[PDB]
Amino acid sequence: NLDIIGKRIEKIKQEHETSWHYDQDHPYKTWAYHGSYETKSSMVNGVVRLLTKPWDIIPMVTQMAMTKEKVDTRTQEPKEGTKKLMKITAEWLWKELGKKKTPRMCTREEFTRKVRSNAALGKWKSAREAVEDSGFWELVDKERNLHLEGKCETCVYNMMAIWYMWLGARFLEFEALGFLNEDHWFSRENSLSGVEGEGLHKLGYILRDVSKKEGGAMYADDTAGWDTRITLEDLKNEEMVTNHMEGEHKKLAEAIFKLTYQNKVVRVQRPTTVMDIISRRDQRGSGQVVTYGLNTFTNMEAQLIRQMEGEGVFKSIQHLTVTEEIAVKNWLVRVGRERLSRMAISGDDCVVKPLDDRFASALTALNDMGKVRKDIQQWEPSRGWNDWTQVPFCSHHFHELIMKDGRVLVVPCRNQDELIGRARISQGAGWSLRETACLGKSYAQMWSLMYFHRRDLRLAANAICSAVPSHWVPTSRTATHEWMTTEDMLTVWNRVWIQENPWMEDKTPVESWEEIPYLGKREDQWCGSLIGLTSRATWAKNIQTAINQVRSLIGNEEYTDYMPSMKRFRR
Ligand SMILES: CN(C[C@H]1CCOC1)c1ncncc1Cl
Ligand SMILES: [Zn+2]
Ligand SMILES: [Zn+2]
Repeated sequence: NLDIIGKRIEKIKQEHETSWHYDQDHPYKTWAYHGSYETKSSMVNGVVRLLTKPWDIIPMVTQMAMTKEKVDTRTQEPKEGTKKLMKITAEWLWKELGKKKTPRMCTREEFTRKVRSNAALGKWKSAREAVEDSGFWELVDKERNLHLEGKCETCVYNMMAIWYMWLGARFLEFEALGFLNEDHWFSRENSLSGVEGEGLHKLGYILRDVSKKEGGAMYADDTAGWDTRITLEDLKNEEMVTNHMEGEHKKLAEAIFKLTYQNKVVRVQRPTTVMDIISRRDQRGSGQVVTYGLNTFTNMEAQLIRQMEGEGVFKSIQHLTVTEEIAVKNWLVRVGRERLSRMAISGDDCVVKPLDDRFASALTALNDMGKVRKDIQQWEPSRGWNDWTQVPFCSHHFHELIMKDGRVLVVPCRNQDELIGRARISQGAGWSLRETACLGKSYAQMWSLMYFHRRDLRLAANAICSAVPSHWVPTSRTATHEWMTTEDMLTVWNRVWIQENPWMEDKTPVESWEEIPYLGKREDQWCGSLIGLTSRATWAKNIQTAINQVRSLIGNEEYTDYMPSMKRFRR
């Protein structure tokens, strides 16, 4: 414990020896308190807002732009029967994920490029500058050699609930564990339940394939605060990925797991403004990308065990008999792969089509692993879905949409207020008119690619692309983002929905936007369309005037009129 975290703790004190204090009114019960010292929002995208005027009076849109507790909780230790189930399943799952993959270290050369290309990776101002400074790498080397020693000095978390770390520590995590993401361990092809790198244009088709299997309802239970419910028992089954490694990699990964994952150290600001230094062994404390993969892994494990429980593979979680152990092992070997194919899992989010509806009341292992369901009483059976087009997954639902030529699109969808409200927000300071416009164009092209079937979004997308210089490149400060390009959007649509779509047998390209269908007028309204409203009609008829207002603000640039791509706006 204190041997592992002390050096980190001791070092911080020294740098604040003048302002150190062991305050006795510290709000922590579950976290460990060590000492303190002295220290001390969303903007609106005007391009998108000026081109979505009817939404200026919709509170669901406008409120999205205005504006820890659950981190201080503790999950009890699972029973010995649960721990056995988890260890057997995790051992078998790492082996399956490893069959066609080789663990390997990621490199400085890999890390530098990602940073020189902008990406989330929690002396030098920007991190781009540090990656160019040898001094930094001298620091990294120092820490690396310390990790090989089984010790840690500078790998400390900063709460705000995302925990940032110094770039060097992010590198050491990426060096040891980046392979999980960089080499697509949680791809569908590889992991069977996973959907990493799939894209929102494929999730619908994947849920439809799971629906084709014989079984009961589709279950999509959320977990209440998943990250907070990760047990030390979970952080150790995740560690068993090191079993598949060798050489320096195994030691570096064992150190990431041992030191920065199974014994965290965090500096939290408390206005009461001091910087508390607290610690704890459990919960999820890693980079957002390694968090995704280890969330997917532990979720896959939990859902296979809930499936085992519904099939009566084991009678009770209190203790596993020797014959039960063998029975669990034989199940995994005989049907594990089939059972993984019955699930779509994205980090803490899942959809399971079990063998039958006994799964709905198989709750003892799930509750005892601490994966308590959100908004339903602990022992109340899960509500299942009878139609794959109603199932929630990754903040979306999916429609089946028949083109005028008979070909079948499976399209992603969500409440339109949520889509418009997110596009009206830009996170960052010092944004020029030009980069605000290019962010608006990134939303517009995403809408043309993913949400073309929504009347308001195809119209607003065409208006924004008409209002922003044709050659300005779409930007995003931080899945498959095919909308991030200056290529013609009809050409990308044909590539994503027809040519590269493995569920479309006939590869006949689409020649214009009017060949591409919409949802039913009533379905469109149900998912939040303003069609029918006087406000939306004035907006559509006078769109050229809104486009011209934004063109006048940006100035005398080369624009294209994309409005005649629609039927109505043709002369
Ligand atoms: C006004 N209507 C039809 C009515 C009847 C049911 O929905 C509203 C439109 N329908 C489709 N696209 C654009 C428009 Cl505005
Ligand atoms: Zn360290
Ligand atoms: Zn919908």
